[PDB]
Amino acid sequence: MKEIKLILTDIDGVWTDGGMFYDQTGNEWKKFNTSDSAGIFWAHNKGIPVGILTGEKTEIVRRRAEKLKVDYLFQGVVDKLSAAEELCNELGINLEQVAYIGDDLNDAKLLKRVGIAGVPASAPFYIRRLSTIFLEKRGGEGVFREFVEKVLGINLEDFIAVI
Amino acid sequence: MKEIKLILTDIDGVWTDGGMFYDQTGNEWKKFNTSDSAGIFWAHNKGIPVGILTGEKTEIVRRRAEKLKVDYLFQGVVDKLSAAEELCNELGINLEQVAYIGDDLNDAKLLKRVGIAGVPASAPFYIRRLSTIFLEKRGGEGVFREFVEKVLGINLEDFIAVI
Amino acid sequence: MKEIKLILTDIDGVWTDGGMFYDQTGNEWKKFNTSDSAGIFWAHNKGIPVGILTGEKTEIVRRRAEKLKVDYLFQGVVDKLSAAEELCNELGINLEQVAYIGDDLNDAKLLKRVGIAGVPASAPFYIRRLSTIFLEKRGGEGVFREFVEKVLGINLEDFIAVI
Amino acid sequence: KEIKLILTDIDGVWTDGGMFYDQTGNEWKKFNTSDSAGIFWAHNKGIPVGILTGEKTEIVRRRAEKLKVDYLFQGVVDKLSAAEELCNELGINLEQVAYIGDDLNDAKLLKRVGIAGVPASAPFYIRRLSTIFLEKRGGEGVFREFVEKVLGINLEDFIAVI
Ligand SMILES: O=C(O)[C@]1(O)C[C@H](O)[C@@H](O)[C@H]([C@H](O)[C@H](O)CO)O1
Ligand SMILES: O=C(O)[C@]1(O)C[C@H](O)[C@@H](O)[C@H]([C@H](O)[C@H](O)CO)O1
Ligand SMILES: [Mg+2]
Ligand SMILES: [Mg+2]
Ligand SMILES: [Mg+2]
Ligand SMILES: [Mg+2]
Repeated sequence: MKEIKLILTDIDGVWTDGGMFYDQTGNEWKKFNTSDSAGIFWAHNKGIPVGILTGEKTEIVRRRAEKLKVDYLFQGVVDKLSAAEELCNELGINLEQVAYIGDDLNDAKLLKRVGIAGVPASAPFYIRRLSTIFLEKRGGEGVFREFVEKVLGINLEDFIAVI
Repeated sequence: MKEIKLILTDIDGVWTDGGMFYDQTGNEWKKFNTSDSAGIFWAHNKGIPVGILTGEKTEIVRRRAEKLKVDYLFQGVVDKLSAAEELCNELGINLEQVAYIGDDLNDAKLLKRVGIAGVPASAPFYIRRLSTIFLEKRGGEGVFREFVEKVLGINLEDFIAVI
Repeated sequence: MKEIKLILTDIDGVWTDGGMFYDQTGNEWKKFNTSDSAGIFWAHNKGIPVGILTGEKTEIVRRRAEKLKVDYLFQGVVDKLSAAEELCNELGINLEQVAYIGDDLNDAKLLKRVGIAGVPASAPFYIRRLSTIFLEKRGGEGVFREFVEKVLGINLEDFIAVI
Repeated sequence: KEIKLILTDIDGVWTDGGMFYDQTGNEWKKFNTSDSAGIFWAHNKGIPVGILTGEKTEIVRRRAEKLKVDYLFQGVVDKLSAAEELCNELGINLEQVAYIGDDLNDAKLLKRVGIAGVPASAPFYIRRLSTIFLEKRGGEGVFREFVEKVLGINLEDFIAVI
């Protein structure tokens, strides 16, 4: 598995199943999966930062990012590739050393430029085929955790060590 | 695929899995799927208006339609066939030039009259046999996206063009 | 199918997948499936009343029974067999003309005494084996509708006649 | 195997790991009524049930109360420690505890109890620690599955309680 210095992740359709709950009062919900917090745990255990790119902008994601101690949160992003290219510049790494997981049209250009691209099994076929690794899980099922554990080559030895 | 000039759609059981969330206070929820927003994207990409016809009337659907910039919204509809005729009559459009997706008893008369009828895989057998194209997805799983993409013949080159 | 004069149904695990959403403030949610309203439609189309029996007692179910025009709503029920018995006395019918659907321990006694017992596929095996008809669907998937349509022999003819 | 105490994780056991956030700082969990049958059988056989969770919410406190769970420990940092405390207090060994958990912070405890349960949904390196097979995933009534297996609940038990 190639060398990774940064893990970037989309939210809707990755950390969730794409679900957007609306009530009558203008409030909104997302459903996260606690399993994906272990994706953060593994990244941080390995000294690798995690950044969230999303084109939505919600208090929902702000609070979830905070809860998970995510290193970067970029909301209302319209150009995901530009966002990553710039974060890479500030870190002095290149796209070949980023792992990005996304599921939709707005992710495609970034998925095509990164060192390892991941797309959940639930995503449209034309995005899915941009994946450079196989992911079994659908969004909301812990696919971000699956992506991280693959990208970082997390194995049983690592598991024994942390416990 | 025949020429389509208007895409119409039901909400519950199509944009959702039929889920209706009630609380203790009289509030109400629906769970939408961000994937279906690509249905609108593609429609608008090909210059095709989208309309929602629903028998329910909620602030939920009003706000959702607004967020997705849906072109026509009709709520509290008792006669979906009449509502589609009236909209179509305004636009100069024939029911044969309409693609409509619905999932239950109240959608049947319209489904039998449109140029392309779609029904999610989750729908009662009586309704699903009215579908004139095959849809794999269930309500809430992005079946509206699926419907639009097939109706408009969205292919890999369309995908390559928009990114 | 035998002659049925009353359809009775549990809520949790039948009309829902057994899910109970709790927030931080003491509020509560259930998720109903709009599909199950067709169960009430078909029952009423055949001149058969529907009654809810549940051990829970919530505003949630109160609203749902109202929205669906359910004929009878009994909540906080500690003994479902008795509750069904007095309602049967009150209506001048007996248990053999009742169709009941339930999914758990508190339903067991009533299920053994009704003319047609239904249990969702999702239920424990010891309850499931009391079903007197096969139900394919799980609670929350529209299994109440499946039950009513099977109990009343709803066929394509019936569908064609009501659209 | 002879059991004196059933302990259980929450998220990913009593739920599918789902955490709902709204825009206002509120939070939800989805429980399954099926799992209350877990408490029912436990109490029926005179076995107490305790909840160990690393989270801390009103959500769980209210669910535990509603289900009349015997023990509740939230914001737990070290689940092994929490369980030993309870075992010492009860005058029992971990060998007489059946525990079900689903993730890293359950591993230590899972490897020490007499019967360890892990939902089908759990990551594989946790799942392999299970000492009995559980078919069900978190949130599908897997706590009930566990109790029923651990206590050997059979049809005769069902006939008796009905
Ligand atoms: O389940 C509901 O809340 C209900 O209002 C009940 C009503 O009996 C039924 O006709 C409608 C219809 O299924 C929806 O309006 C379609 O959107 O649904
Ligand atoms: O999960 C619940 O909150 C609970 O109240 C717990 C209770 O111990 C159980 O017996 C009931 C019963 O399963 C429901 O009432 C079914 O409607 O459910
Ligand atoms: Mg996305
Ligand atoms: Mg519908
Ligand atoms: Mg029930
Ligand atoms: Mg857990």
